[PDB]
Amino acid sequence: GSSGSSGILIRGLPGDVTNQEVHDLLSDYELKYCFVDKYKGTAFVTLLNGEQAEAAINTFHQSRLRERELSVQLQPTDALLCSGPSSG
Repeated sequence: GSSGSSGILIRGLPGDVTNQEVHDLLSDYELKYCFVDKYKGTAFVTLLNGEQAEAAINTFHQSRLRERELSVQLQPTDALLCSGPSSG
């Protein structure tokens, strides 16, 4: 199969970041799950397939909002921080 995932991660959100903001941003694809966490300042969204996720991340990535740099990347492996070798 492909090497990726649908889940996404957005870092660096505005003080007025609301669910409506994320919904409108991805109002072109199928939003199976919508999550917005102002506390930390990030937003997690789960799309249907990986194609829609890549397109959203590609555009959302290296993007800017209100004179600010936005960081976006594919969701981690169960949001589990681990330290170790990759391979070999």
